[PDB]
Amino acid sequence: ATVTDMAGRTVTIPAKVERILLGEGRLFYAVSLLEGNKPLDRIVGWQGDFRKLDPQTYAIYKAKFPQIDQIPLIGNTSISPEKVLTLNPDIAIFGLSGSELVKQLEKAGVPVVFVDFRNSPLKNTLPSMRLLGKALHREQQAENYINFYQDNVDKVTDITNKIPEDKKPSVFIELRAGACCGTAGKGNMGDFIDQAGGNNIAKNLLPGSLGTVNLEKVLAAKPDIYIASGGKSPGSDAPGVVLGAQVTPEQAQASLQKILGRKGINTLSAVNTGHSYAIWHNYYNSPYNVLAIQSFAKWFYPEQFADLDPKKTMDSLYSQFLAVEPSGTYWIEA
Ligand SMILES: [Cl-]
Ligand code: NA
Repeated sequence: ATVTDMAGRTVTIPAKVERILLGEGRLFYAVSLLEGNKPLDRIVGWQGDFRKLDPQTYAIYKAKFPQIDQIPLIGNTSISPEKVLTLNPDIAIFGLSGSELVKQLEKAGVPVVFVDFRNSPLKNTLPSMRLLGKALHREQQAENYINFYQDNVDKVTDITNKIPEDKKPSVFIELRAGACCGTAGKGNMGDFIDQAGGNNIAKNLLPGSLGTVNLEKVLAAKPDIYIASGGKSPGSDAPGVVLGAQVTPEQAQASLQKILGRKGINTLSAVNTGHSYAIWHNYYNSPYNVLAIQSFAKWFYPEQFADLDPKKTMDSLYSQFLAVEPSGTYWIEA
């Protein structure tokens, strides 16, 4: 009847939950692990980020669940309402930031539950999933995913927790690489570099999980490994790495060569020797991020993780927890 969410708030959990509001649409990723073969049946409204900013994954779901388009889009605009109480929701899910709708929902006695996959994903990913298991009456499903997640993160931290600091390769990840050089320090994808045995150039070169750092000159740190994140669609014309549910290995590869073609970056040692990589950006706010930890690791220590196939982890994730087929490309090499 009560949970403590990742904001420390105490929240009563109604006995019946069938109408879920998503205050950030891409919280569908977390919900989708709990919902089995009926991923949309309980979403009565979401903020539009998932439909508009991950159109590739959305389209995969549309092809199988056409009713996805009628799920109302919460916003002020394109958006379909912004007075959610008329959806009579049982519960609402938000991510921690790093607001007004939340206070209004409290007044009406709607339980608002805060999760977090973005600020401190190492600390918060599994507590957020167990929290959602409790608040949405999917405890066994949450625990199932937690064991799958823990077992697949163990496959990595079993090896990289015993690696000396001098052997750790230096790593710079460029977030949203196309706008230079925004990154993550103590947190967000920094956690994934930490878990995967790497040394993040910006690990304390900024006091926070997300931020932007000085341009590519500070990449005279000669990182052993280069990593760019993006989730643009093919033919987008808008600059950025091209990854997602509808991207081919070749289409991903052509976008990475071009991002590695920019000035300065094409002088880095990791670029001209084949140590450059691209990762799906939505791993930065999603409990699927285990796939990015495993991808980082296999890149950082190839010989030591040569038995570890992240595509096989992903196939097993979809097989066990999701209603759609794995498609597209979410990481790529150079
Ligand atoms: Cl974003
Ligand atoms: Na999905």
